[PDB]
Amino acid sequence: ASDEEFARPTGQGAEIRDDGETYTTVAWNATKLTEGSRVTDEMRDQAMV
Amino acid sequence: ASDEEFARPTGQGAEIRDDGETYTTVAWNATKLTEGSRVTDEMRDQAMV
Ligand SMILES: [Mg+2]
Ligand SMILES: [Mg+2]
Ligand SMILES: [Mg+2]
Repeated sequence: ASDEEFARPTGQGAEIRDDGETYTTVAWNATKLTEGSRVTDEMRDQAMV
Repeated sequence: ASDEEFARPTGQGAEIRDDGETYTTVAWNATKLTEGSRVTDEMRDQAMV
């Protein structure tokens, strides 16, 4: 969203004027982070941990 | 079928190699064994047996 502004000093019976929210955007591009580990079956079985 | 073999001493994490059951045949080829005998009608009549 656009930064906040201030409402306007207005006469009685006078038109309420427009200062609408103007918009922009920021892009995301999510990078894949990966880590693996390999263990032998013998190691997986024998570990105390 | 092929003969039994001995399983292979292997490292950990190493590929288990293929030595699958292997097959052959022995082909039979049945050979016609034949035997003939001929006798005349006079021989057949005159013989005691
Ligand atoms: Mg007007
Ligand atoms: Mg403005
Ligand atoms: Mg073999």
